Parts: sequence; structure tokens; C-alpha cells
Amino acid sequence: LIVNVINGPNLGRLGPAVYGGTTHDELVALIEREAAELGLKAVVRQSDSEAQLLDWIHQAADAAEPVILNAGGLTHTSVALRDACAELSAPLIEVHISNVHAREEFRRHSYLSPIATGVIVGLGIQGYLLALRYLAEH
Amino acid sequence: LIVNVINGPNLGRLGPAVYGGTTHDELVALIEREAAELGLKAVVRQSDSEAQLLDWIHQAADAAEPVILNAGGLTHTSVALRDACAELSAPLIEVHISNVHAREEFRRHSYLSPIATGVIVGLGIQGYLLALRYLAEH
Amino acid sequence: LIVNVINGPNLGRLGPAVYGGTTHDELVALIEREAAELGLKAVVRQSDSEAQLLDWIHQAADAAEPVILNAGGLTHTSVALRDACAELSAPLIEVHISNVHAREEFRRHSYLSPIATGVIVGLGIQGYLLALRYLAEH
Ligand SMILES: Cc1ccc2sc(COC3=C[C@@](O)(C(=O)O)C[C@@H](O)[C@@H]3O)cc2c1
Ligand SMILES: Cc1ccc2sc(COC3=C[C@@](O)(C(=O)O)C[C@@H](O)[C@@H]3O)cc2c1
Ligand SMILES: Cc1ccc2sc(COC3=C[C@@](O)(C(=O)O)C[C@@H](O)[C@@H]3O)cc2c1
Ligand code: NA
Ligand code: NA
Ligand code: NA
Ligand code: NA
Ligand code: NA
Ligand code: NA
Repeated sequence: LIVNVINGPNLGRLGPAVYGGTTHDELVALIEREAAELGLKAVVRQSDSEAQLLDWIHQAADAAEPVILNAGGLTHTSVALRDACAELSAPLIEVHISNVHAREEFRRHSYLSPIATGVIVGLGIQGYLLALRYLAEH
Repeated sequence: LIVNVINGPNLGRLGPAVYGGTTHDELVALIEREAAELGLKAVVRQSDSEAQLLDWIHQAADAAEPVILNAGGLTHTSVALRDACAELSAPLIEVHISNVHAREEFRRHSYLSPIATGVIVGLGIQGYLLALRYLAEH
Repeated sequence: LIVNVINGPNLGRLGPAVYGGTTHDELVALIEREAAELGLKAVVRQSDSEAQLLDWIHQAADAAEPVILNAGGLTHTSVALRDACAELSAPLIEVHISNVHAREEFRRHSYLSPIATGVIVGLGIQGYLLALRYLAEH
């Protein structure tokens, strides 16, 4: 029923060559609308602070709620975030707006992918909506 | 006399397969009791925020107090934390509850170990108590 | 006209073998004086918090202002900081007080250098003043 969508650093700045022209507020609106259509309730949060992201992951773990996570640059760097996410009992779907495999080599490594249920990259902001649909059909 | 025990991200969540069933509050109690038995005063702090950890390390450097540090995932990732710890004039003992050498390869690298006095891993929460005893006998 | 000088973790602690004996407050004074002589206004900020640094970079991007950045240990570790800096339309000059190429191997890699206009290392705190002079003559 409840799905948490958590966005990490810089994703508040959305709005165009690499990440598209959709703003973060528009993304929240699109996600909330799609969730409603699927019979879910999406709670969307964004922070540039790793400690804040960790707290939101901890809350999802305590509530046994699924998470759709776009960790931004922390994807490639944060073991702390990986360890928080490893506590999740419900599914974790990693989303990247851009195709990280077509960019710098450092972006092709994720600490999160090995512990995620699955990963969607390169499908733009529709990746979040597709992640929701996965969760609704499961 | 005063020893600072600093715990990094996710260690507030303690309480069981990998890290044991002892909670962070219980750990603080056990450490305070052992410190008292050894004639020390332990000040135990935990944060998921790297900036907060840095501030506590800075304070220990200014006070010339020893530190027992379990940096959590930041062990493997944070040069900033290493540099703060390199300022410490009193001993630094790195502690890990789990045997990081028996886990993923990324956990086998520490930015802290080269600048620590010593390192204890895999002995559970008793590692903190053994670190205290080292400091008391030195 | 306005130049932002942003200092990352531990740089508040300046004041001597590796980084010199000039304190952060003295550095701010020296930078402000040099900026005035060059007809610039320098805004100098320091934080141990990556989220705070990101916010200051975001502000510079929105204002189309140049940045002189000494990211401290985050130089070697933070993709999030690199991505924020990649948004800057005005020049980015990376400065390191110490000669990072004469130190540990991990310090010889920077996420920032590939997206910076240029990089000054090893010239002490004069590196900041030289960065200002570059910006004034450009
Ligand atoms: C105006 C602006 C300026 C810089 C940046 S950086 C950013 C998102 O950071 C990241 C997101 C990814 O997760 C993705 O493709 O969704 C890839 C990851 O490598 C990158 O750090 C969004 C964004 C927006
Ligand atoms: C409920 C729960 C869920 C996830 C996590 S992660 C964690 C501590 O993080 C780490 C601690 C270590 O320092 C250690 O063995 O003490 C190893 C380090 O690799 C790891 O990130 C504790 C903890 C507790
Ligand atoms: C009292 C004290 C104790 C520890 C530290 S660490 C620090 C700055 O950190 C860094 C700065 C550099 O950017 C540089 O040469 O300016 C190099 C970088 O590798 C390092 O982390 C300044 C500082 C001051
Ligand atoms: Na929630
Ligand atoms: Na899309
Ligand atoms: Na203390
Ligand atoms: Na134990
Ligand atoms: Na400014
Ligand atoms: Na100098």
C-alpha cells in the first residue's frame, strides 16, 4: 500500500540534457498520480544529506515498506547507505534517470545494486513510474 | 582518564545475525560499567552524520583524549574522517563488531587502519571493552 | 565581480607541518584583502557538511558565479559534489594547500579535476590568492 520514493543529492535541482526537463515538484506530482491509479500511496522525499536519507531508510525498514531509491552520487560511494538498505525486508528498487552505463566508468559501479530487488536505468523519470507498477503487481 | 567512544552510521540500529542482539543503549551501559571498573570515564556518542562525527573527533583532538571509533560504513569511504583522526595525539583504536575480513571485499579496506594505534575486529561488542582495557593498561 | 571560495571538511582546523600555520579566519582576511585589491568581492565559506557544501555550490550555479573550491577529503570521494559542480557555468578552480601528488596514492585522484577549469596544488594558502588573480584577469 505505502511506497517510499527517496531521492538523494542534487535531485532537487531537476529541470535538461542529461536528466530531462521535469522538475522535482513535477516528478512528485506524476508519482503521486500514478500511485493513485495503481491503488498505492507514494511518499516522496528528497535530501542532499546522507544522514537524512539514512533516517528515511530506517523508517521504511521499521515499517516494512518498499523503497524506490535514486541515491544520486551516493549510489557509487556510500557503504553506509547500502548497509541501511540491506535492513529492508520489503523490495528495494534502484532507479537512475540517466543511463549510467553510457557515462563515466565510475558511474557503472553501484553499492546498491547487489542488494536491490532490481534496477531501472536510462528510462528517464518514467523509471519511477515503472518501479511503482512493479510494486503494485507484486 | 576520559575515553571517547564514537559510533558512526547505522550503529544506532543495533539489536541480530551479523552485529549481535545488544542494542546501542545496552552497549553504552556495558561500556560505562567497564570503564568504571577500569578507573576510566567513557563518553559514548553515535551519529549517522559525518559532520557530527568530525566535530566529536575535533573535540577529542583539542582535549588530547583517546578515541575508540567504529566508523561504520565510513570506515571504507571517508578520507575526511581519516584526516580528522590523524590530528589525534592520544591513541585511536578502530573497532568493528563483525569480522570485516570474512565479508565483502570492499569491507576489507579501511582508511582508518593505517593511522590507528590498533584495530579489533570480529569480537562483537566485547571489542569495545577490550579497547578500553588496552587504554587503561597504557 | 563576486567570487565564492568554498572550503570543505577539516579546513576550519587550519593553523602546521602539512597545511601551514595560517588559521581559517586569517585565510578569510587574506582572501578578502586580495579580492579587494583585484576589484572583486570574495565570499568565503567553510563546512564539514557535504549537504551544506552542495547548497553553496547550488547557489553559485543559480547566480552564475565562479567558485574556488578546496573540498578537503571530499575531493577524493564525493560524486555528489562533482555533480553539483558540473552545473556551474562560470569557472571552477580547484585548490589544495598541500601537494597532494607527493602524499598517499589515494590523494592523487580527484573527482573534481576533470570538470574544473584548472587546479592549483602545493602552493599553500597562496593558491587561493593566485586563483583569485586568474579570475580577475579573465
Ligand atoms: C541541475 C542538476 C545538476 C546536477 C545534477 S546531478 C543529478 C542527479 O545525480 C545522479 C543521478 C543519477 O542517479 C541518475 O541518473 O538518476 C546518476 C548518478 O550517477 C548521478 O550522481 C541531478 C542533477 C541536476
Ligand atoms: C539493524 C542494523 C542494520 C544495518 C546495520 S549496519 C551497522 C554497522 O555498519 C558497519 C559496522 C562495522 O564497522 C562493524 O562490523 O562494526 C562494519 C562496517 O563494514 C559496517 O558498515 C549496523 C547495523 C544495524
Ligand atoms: C588541524 C588539521 C587537521 C587535519 C586537517 S585535514 C585538512 C584539509 O584536508 C585536505 C585538504 C587538501 O585539499 C589540501 O591540501 O588542501 C588535501 C586533501 O587530501 C585533504 O583531505 C586540514 C586539516 C587541519
Ligand atoms: Na512512509
Ligand atoms: Na521518462
Ligand atoms: Na569528551
Ligand atoms: Na562480544
Ligand atoms: Na555569493
Ligand atoms: Na602560501
